[PDB]
Amino acid sequence: RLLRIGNYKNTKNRIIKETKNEAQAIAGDRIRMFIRFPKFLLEKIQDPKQLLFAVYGLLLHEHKN
RNA sequence: CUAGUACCGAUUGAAUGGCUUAGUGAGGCCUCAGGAUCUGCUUAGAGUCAGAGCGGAGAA
Repeated sequence: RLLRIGNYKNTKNRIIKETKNEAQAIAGDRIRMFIRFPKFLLEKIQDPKQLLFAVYGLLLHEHKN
C-alpha cells in the first residue's frame, strides 16, 4: 500500500518540469477559486483583514504516505 | 537511466554586423525664380475723395 519510488532525484525533477508546463494560472493572474469545503469547519474561519489566510498547492503524489 | 560535449543539420524560423549589385533619397547651404504684405516720391482726388507711374524692404 505504501508508495515506493526508486530514484528520488530523477523522479523529483521530472515531476517539477511537467508541473510548470501544465500550469493553468500563473504568477500575476487575478483568480477566483472554488474549494469543496466541509461546512462544519466554517466555525473556524476568521476575518482575513485581521488574520492571515493562505492557500498552497500540492504536487501530484505528495498526499501518499 | 542520467550527465557532459561536439558535430552536422531543418525552418531565415528571427534576428545583429561587414562587404556588394540595382534603385531611391531627408535636411540645411549656394544659386535661377516668385512677390502675401508694408512703405517713400510724383504732375493728378475734393477745397480723404482716386488713378497712374518711379523706387525700397520682404514671407509662403
